[PDB]
Amino acid sequence: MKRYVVGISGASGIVLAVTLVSELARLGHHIDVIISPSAQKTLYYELDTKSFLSTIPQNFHNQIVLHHISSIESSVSSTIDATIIVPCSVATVAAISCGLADNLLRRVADVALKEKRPLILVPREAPLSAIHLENLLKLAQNGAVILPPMPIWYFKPQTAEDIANDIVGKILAILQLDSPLIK
Amino acid sequence: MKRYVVGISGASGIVLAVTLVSELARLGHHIDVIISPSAQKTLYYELDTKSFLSTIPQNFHNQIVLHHISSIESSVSSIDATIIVPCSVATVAAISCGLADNLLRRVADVALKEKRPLILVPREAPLSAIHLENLLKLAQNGAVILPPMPIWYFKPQTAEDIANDIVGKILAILQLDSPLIK
Amino acid sequence: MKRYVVGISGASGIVLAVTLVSELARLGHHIDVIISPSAQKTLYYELDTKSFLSTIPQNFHNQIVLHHISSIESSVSSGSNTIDATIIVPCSVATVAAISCGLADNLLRRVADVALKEKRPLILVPREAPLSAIHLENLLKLAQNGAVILPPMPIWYFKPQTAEDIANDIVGKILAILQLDSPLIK
Amino acid sequence: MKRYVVGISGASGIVLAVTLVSELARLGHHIDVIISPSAQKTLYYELDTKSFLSTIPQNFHNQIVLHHISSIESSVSSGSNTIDATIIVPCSVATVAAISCGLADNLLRRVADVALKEKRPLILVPREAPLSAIHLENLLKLAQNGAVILPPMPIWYFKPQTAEDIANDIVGKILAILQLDSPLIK
Amino acid sequence: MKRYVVGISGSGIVLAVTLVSELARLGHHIDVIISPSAQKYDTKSFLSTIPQNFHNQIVLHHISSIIDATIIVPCSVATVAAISCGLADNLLRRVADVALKEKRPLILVPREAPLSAIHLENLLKLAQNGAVILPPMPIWYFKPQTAEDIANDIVGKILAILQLDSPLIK
Amino acid sequence: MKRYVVGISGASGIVLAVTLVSELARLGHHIDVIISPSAQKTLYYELDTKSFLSTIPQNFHNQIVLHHISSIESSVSSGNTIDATIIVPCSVATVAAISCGLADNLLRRVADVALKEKRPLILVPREAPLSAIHLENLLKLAQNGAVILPPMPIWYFKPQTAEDIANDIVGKILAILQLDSPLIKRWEN
Amino acid sequence: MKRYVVGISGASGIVLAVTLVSELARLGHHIDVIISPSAQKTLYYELDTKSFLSTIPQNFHNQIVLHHISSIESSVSIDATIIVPCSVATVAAISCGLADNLLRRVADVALKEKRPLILVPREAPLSAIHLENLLKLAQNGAVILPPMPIWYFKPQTAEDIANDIVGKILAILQLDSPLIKRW
Amino acid sequence: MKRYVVGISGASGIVLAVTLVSELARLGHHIDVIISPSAQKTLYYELDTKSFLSTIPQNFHNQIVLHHISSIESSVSTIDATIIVPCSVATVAAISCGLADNLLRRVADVALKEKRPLILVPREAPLSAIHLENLLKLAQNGAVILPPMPIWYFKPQTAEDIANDIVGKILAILQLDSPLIK
Amino acid sequence: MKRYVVGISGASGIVLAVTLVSELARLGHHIDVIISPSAQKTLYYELDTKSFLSTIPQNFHNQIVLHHISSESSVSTIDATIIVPCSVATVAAISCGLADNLLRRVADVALKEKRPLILVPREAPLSAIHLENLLKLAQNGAVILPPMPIWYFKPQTAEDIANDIVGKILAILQLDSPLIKRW
Ligand SMILES: Cc1cc2nc3c(=O)[nH]c(=O)nc-3n(C[C@H](O)[C@H](O)[C@H](O)COP(=O)(O)O)c2cc1C
Ligand SMILES: Cc1cc2nc3c(=O)[nH]c(=O)nc-3n(C[C@H](O)[C@H](O)[C@H](O)COP(=O)(O)O)c2cc1C
Ligand SMILES: Cc1cc2nc3c(=O)[nH]c(=O)nc-3n(C[C@H](O)[C@H](O)[C@H](O)COP(=O)(O)O)c2cc1C
Ligand SMILES: Cc1cc2nc3c(=O)[nH]c(=O)nc-3n(C[C@H](O)[C@H](O)[C@H](O)COP(=O)(O)O)c2cc1C
Ligand SMILES: Cc1cc2nc3c(=O)[nH]c(=O)nc-3n(C[C@H](O)[C@H](O)[C@H](O)COP(=O)(O)O)c2cc1C
Ligand SMILES: Cc1cc2nc3c(=O)[nH]c(=O)nc-3n(C[C@H](O)[C@H](O)[C@H](O)COP(=O)(O)O)c2cc1C
Ligand SMILES: Cc1cc2nc3c(=O)[nH]c(=O)nc-3n(C[C@H](O)[C@H](O)[C@H](O)COP(=O)(O)O)c2cc1C
Ligand SMILES: Cc1cc2nc3c(=O)[nH]c(=O)nc-3n(C[C@H](O)[C@H](O)[C@H](O)COP(=O)(O)O)c2cc1C
Ligand SMILES: Cc1cc2nc3c(=O)[nH]c(=O)nc-3n(C[C@H](O)[C@H](O)[C@H](O)COP(=O)(O)O)c2cc1C
Repeated sequence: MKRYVVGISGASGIVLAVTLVSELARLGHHIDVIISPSAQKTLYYELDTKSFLSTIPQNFHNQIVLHHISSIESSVSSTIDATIIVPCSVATVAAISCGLADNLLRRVADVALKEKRPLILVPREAPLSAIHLENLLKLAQNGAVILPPMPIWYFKPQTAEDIANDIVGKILAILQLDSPLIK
Repeated sequence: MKRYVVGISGASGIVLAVTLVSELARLGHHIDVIISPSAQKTLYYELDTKSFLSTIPQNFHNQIVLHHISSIESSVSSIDATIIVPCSVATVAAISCGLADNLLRRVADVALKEKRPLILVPREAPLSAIHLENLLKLAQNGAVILPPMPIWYFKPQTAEDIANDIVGKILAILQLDSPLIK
Repeated sequence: MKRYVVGISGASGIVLAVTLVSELARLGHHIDVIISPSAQKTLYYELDTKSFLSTIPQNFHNQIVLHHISSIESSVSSGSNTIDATIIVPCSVATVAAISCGLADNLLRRVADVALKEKRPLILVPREAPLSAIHLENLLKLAQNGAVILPPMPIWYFKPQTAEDIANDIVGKILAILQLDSPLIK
Repeated sequence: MKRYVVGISGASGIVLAVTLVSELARLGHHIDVIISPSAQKTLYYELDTKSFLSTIPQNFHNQIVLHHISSIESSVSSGSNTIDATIIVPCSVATVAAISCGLADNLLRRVADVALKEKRPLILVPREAPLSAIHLENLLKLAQNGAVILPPMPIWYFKPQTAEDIANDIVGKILAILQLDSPLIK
Repeated sequence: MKRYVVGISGSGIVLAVTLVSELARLGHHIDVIISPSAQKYDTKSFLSTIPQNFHNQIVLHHISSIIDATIIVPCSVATVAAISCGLADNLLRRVADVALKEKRPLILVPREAPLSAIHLENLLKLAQNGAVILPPMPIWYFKPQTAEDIANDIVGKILAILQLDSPLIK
Repeated sequence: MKRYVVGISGASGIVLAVTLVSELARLGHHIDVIISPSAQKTLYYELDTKSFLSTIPQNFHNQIVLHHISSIESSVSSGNTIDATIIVPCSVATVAAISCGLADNLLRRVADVALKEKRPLILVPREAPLSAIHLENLLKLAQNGAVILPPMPIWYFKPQTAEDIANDIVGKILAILQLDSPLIKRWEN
Repeated sequence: MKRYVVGISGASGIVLAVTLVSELARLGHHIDVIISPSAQKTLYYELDTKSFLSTIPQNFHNQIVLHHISSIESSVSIDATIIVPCSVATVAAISCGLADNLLRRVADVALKEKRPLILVPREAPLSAIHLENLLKLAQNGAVILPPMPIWYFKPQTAEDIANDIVGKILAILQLDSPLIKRW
Repeated sequence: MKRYVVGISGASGIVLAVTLVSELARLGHHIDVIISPSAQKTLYYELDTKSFLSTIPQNFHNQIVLHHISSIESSVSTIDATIIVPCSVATVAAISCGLADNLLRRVADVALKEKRPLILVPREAPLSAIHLENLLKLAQNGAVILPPMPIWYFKPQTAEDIANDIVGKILAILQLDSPLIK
Repeated sequence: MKRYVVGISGASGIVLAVTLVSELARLGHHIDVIISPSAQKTLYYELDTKSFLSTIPQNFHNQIVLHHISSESSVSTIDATIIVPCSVATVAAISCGLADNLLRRVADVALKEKRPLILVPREAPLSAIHLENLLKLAQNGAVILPPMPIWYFKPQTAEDIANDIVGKILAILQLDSPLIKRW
């Protein structure tokens, strides 16, 4: 029974976080989830709800703890098998690359780097400027896994859901879990 | 009319290049297409065809010119925009180094040399420090770094919807009106 | 049974590849071997043969798969497929250069680039002398990206007698890094 | 007798390599020549032959050995065989890039990398215009590693009249770098 | 009628003469700035090299006197050095600096060989700040016959970057 | 007669220093030799003697001067005209010291002197694997003009014995010194 | 049983090395200990003894091997290497690769073999020169663990502060120990 | 009365250290002196003595305290300035690296750490790129880099005139008034 | 007969240039001498004369050619170039590539052709800006040779110190001269 921290930042593609958290729980693990106010908006615009938990089957709720973005005092903010920021806005990328650990989402990423525990970042921004590429580079040189949501067309997806599933499968493979989402 | 150069490199997502060349042809423009041998393989694994032109409406073919990857002597290697789509990280690395030793890499080098639009659509994951360093260098030298990332706020339903919206973003950066843009 | 990728680049010392692949098979493992055209020439000039398989005892051949240098579509070329460690032995400065730049445009360079981006073990056995500033910068950059830089340095405190002893003990160090127990290790 | 290696890469100005090799042979020296496939095409479009030897007096052919571009096993591929200087002329930016990376995966690139590692003279005659930041960075790195960067720029204070005058003066400056006495120097 | 600045830095003044007069033949205005180093003859005045009917279109400036594009041709390494440092302390240098400061075209035609690491670093820095680095490379696949052919094709390369049309462009 | 400095640093392969010094003296040259305390240990472990001079034919001793590692006042610690300086073998620690300019014993000083006078310095560094820290020091030294010559065996010369491999490595050193020695071999076809 | 190397360099806080070794031995492990000459001075000024082993319960002495600092040829020269306390001079040497005594050598071997290396550097203020060396060592895999007091554990005594600092070392070694405390 | 630290490193020019310490004591100041083993050798070769105090008038000895090089414990390890003179490139290298593993290197490190004056009088010729980088690094961290350059515009006649005016330059940097400054 | 360029920049120590030129001429060599306007005044202050040639023996004048700092000249192949003394302004100009007078050009030509360039900079203290310029020139092949007295030769007179410094220059020139003494 592994323990994961999933930080959800306000970039497009919150379905990726929904799918990842569902599958992590369906495989029996524990997830601490931190939703930023911008991801809260993205949740409404992209998935038509204001409750992240309503997107997750109810029997898995005892495996998910929501933490408020301001709780830098929380016990995730100080053991954890991996931390995943998905989706990850370039503003959150910039903060983590600076060390600017002044909310809980940014703190859990800094803690993963400080303890050399896995930190997977799923940035979504296009086009990518030189400023953002330099922050991404700096994070990769400090051991962050940089995993943009790149569709895998040789699995010949038919639906949008297929494309999301295969992207989450790649996150799970980086996490070294066996999931049927991995092709 | 406008003239475009589309280099197709051996990353996943050839459907993106099909869609782009198809729409550019449909708008009345000319496209010089350069297909790498790796892209020729990906064309088979992803679109179950060994002929690139068999995926474009036959009426458009008089607007498309296929160039062999080794024709470094070619006329395009001396104009409106150059698009490498999809773009492997090996081809990213070659362009970032200036290693213009085939026709695809040379048309990219020429765009950077002349300050003409170069759009790269790199696809790889994860992206290591080596590839990010190459990406950064190209962005600093004026290349538009446009990874094919799905636009979920358009609420796509099909895989084809996702490819169409990605290509719409390329068309928008080329500042062309197109139904593929939202 | 573990799975290993062995890239054979055209530097001097192909005997190192031969004895490494042979020992990996003898311990029961599976080896995917990628031979560059230059290493194919070095095999001839150094081992007087044109067939790499001809240097491996025959019962081991079922555990070895040869892959063409151009087969970038190979299943070993995907990160999805789990490899225990990738060894480029011997490794030319040309291939060091390509890997350090990200120039993953043949299968040998690609399997090395795949191990880097997946943070799986990549052992390079570079052989060149002298080492120029340009080579040392490429090696430095690969070490900073997690590759193990293992030049084939003779181990003289094992008091070798024959040229084969020097080679065996170099391969013993590769096997030590791989976390394997082997009679080649001292 | 001194021994030179001349690498001919696919940039414009193949006449410079003809003139240099002819003069080096006239002066009695030995020249190993490596013509890339792109330079073969430039030879036809600029000098209307497909045979580099045809542009040199036949009485000098005994001082010249042509090597295929893929022949990285050639004697001039090793640092053990002493070369007095290596000249890449003309030099495309693709080849500058390869040499600046250490990408020694053909004989022309290998020849240049061997000069840098042995610290023997390497003269590059790069031709491209304009020069982008990417290309200038490669040139810079090569100059910092000891390469002589000699772009083929006309020497107008000699008041050339003909195109051949300009080519001859430029080759004169290479020979001056080689510290060779020659009537093409002024 | 466009307005071009041609700065003549201290070998290869034939390139500047060829550019200025072709710009003039195309109906444009040229502000020429000649360094003392470039004034150092086989002719006394630079205006004597341009056809006289073009003279109303050309204005000479003293280099010690405190716009579509700026071309420095030929361009010495000291002038490259000064511009790359921001050392805008004569008229030639500060008109180059103005073009870099306003993101206007600056075409540099350096004629030094060999190029040492110090000069390459200055060129690189200028390229990274948007200057066009255009060394005078003969084009050869045009099969030039005279020295005059080679000069004209080099100037045609300048005009092409200026996005002008001219029979010098081949 | 040329004049050489051989520094013997405490890494594996002291047979390389024995072979080089012997061949330099056979050619008729003079060698100032400096042996670190670590190399003295390695001499014992690898060659089973505590006397470096016992490994060299006695008729050559008149061409060889041993210097104590702490004699920074020695004649060879001053930029006296030396034709080449070789540290063989060369530990990564000594590489580190030289690359920092930490010229606080005679072996490191002799290397610093070669660098400041732009006279040849050959380093025969031996260590495996090489970390990023060591690669960076090696890089720095190469950019400052040191020849970085790790003792890579030369298998295209089809060696049969350990001695063959050592001899060919020393032959590569002699080829960089631009000396004409039978230990040097050259590539063929 | 695991095997540890504890290098003791001449910085203030030698109590930290006493505590770490005692507890590692109490858990059943083997410790090779290297004391620099300056740490022997520090041991005298701070703990009033010239015998490191006089500070360790005698039943643990069979698990401890003391090495001389000049024994560069030692068999040590496996599970983790801790330099505690670590002087800035030792930080400087290790960051340079100046592996010219046994203490500097075992740290360099840890970095070369990519085994754990924990440095407990003690110096204040930290100049730019020392920060640069610390940065380099962190970028090459070393764990940089300055002996920062953990005040939210509300210590009463100086011993409390030393125990919690060692407990953090133990946590990084992924050992379980009654010195460790959870926030 | 002010307090100075004078480290004597093993480069040529130990007369400068003798002249400096003796003049600081003549002004009534206190000097802690640290002599490296190498400087002990150069004392012998350059000044025909094996006792540093023998070069100083005996009446000033009560203001001078000698410290062993290995004595990294010491109250010197409140100080008005620290002067390493002469300073070998090896000592420059150690200080630039933070290799504070003897008392001379340590007092220099302490001055840098506390932002107190550190004057280095390095003596070596030529200065290689390695030495210049270390010098640069030290200047960037606030050390004063004072190579012992003869002041010819004072028209010296003797070797002692040259050494005196060099020390006068140190004294000036120390903000002291002395007849050694012209 | 070798051919030297000696550039005389405006800094203290022109006696070094005087005794270098006369020793080069005494050995039978040819010297092109370039004297800056600032060096001419230092010549009168330090040597009590307006005429550089009045400090050189008249038998040597036929081996010396004086060039004006403002001149197109032919020194724009040489066995070596020495800038002695070398002011910080001259060092800065050469390190920037600012080759806009004959003295700067001759130094630039030496670097471009990879021929010996010896700089004798005389500034104390050396600021970070000046050390950076010096560093850049040493990396580009220039020999940085400050006039450092050689006290282990136990000089007695000011001229002794000056002659031994020029001896070091002559050693770097690989000239066998009786001004050179050896350790
Ligand atoms: C629907 C929606 C989608 C967004 N998508 C992205 C995106 O894909 N990439 C990005 O950089 N910002 C995106 N943004 C803007 C980010 O929310 C913005 O940078 C924000 O301040 C980041 O906040 P956070 O990272 O703390 O959650 C999006 C905003 C909205 C409302
Ligand atoms: C089916 C298939 C999919 C591939 N997808 C990618 C990819 O997404 N990204 C990548 O960098 N390489 C990918 N490759 C490998 C590249 O094609 C390979 O590195 C090649 O040498 C690049 O050459 P090119 O860029 O000239 O086409 C793929 C290969 C195959 C066969
Ligand atoms: C017999 C032989 C030995 C060689 N040894 C080396 C070597 O030790 N190091 C090296 O960098 N190149 C060596 N080469 C040259 C390389 O083969 C050449 O750089 C080649 O292009 C590298 O290709 P690869 O890395 O793709 O195999 C050798 C070539 C031959 C024929
Ligand atoms: C006629 C002709 C002239 C060329 N001139 C140049 C040139 O001047 N500079 C350049 O970078 N490439 C030039 N190229 C293209 C290069 O050949 C191309 O970059 C090639 O891949 C370089 O390969 P190579 O240097 O190994 O021959 C030219 C090509 C042709 C057909
Ligand atoms: C005949 C002659 C030709 C010259 N050619 C060049 C040249 O080709 N490249 C260069 O950098 N300097 C050349 N110079 C010297 C430059 O003019 C020198 O760098 C000058 O000081 C720069 O001043 P300016 O750029 O302000 O004109 C030449 C000088 C003369 C007399
Ligand atoms: C038998 C033996 C072999 C050694 N081999 C090496 C070696 O190959 N590489 C290395 O870096 N250190 C090696 N060492 C350790 C070094 O000698 C150690 O770092 C030493 O302090 C270097 O000192 P020196 O260079 O001043 O002689 C070896 C030690 C011994 C006892
Ligand atoms: C007479 C004599 C003069 C020396 N002069 C210098 C010198 O001028 N510069 C230098 O860097 N080293 C010089 N050295 C050698 C240094 O003492 C040597 O590098 C030493 O290891 C540095 O130790 P230290 O600076 O800690 O005293 C000299 C040695 C002697 C015997
Ligand atoms: C009682 C005492 C306490 C010390 N504390 C420190 C310290 O906290 N930090 C430090 O960098 N040096 C400290 N030192 C000085 C170091 O021991 C000195 O820098 C030495 O050169 C480092 O030696 P090492 O190789 O054992 O690390 C202390 C010395 C003494 C005597
Ligand atoms: C009497 C006198 C002595 C000078 N001494 C020096 C000196 O020792 N070092 C220095 O950098 N500048 C010195 N200068 C000032 C420089 O000459 C000044 O920077 C000058 O403008 C540089 O020009 P030049 O070196 O090309 O002649 C001195 C000036 C004068 C009047």
